Amino acid sequence: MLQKKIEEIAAKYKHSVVKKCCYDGACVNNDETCEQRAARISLGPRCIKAFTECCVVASQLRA
Repeated sequence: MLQKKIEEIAAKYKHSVVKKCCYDGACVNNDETCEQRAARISLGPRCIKAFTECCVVASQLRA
């Protein structure tokens, strides 16, 4: 559309993994430790790490 929406769109595609793998990683789960949950991941390290970091961090902020 107009020159910001442009970037607005193309951003959507940058670091897509980190972006996502992080979100799930943060999203609450008190039935499982991060470790357990990250074991179930199938998208390899980047996602894995991503996911983890965010989880652990978030949780701790939940403290």
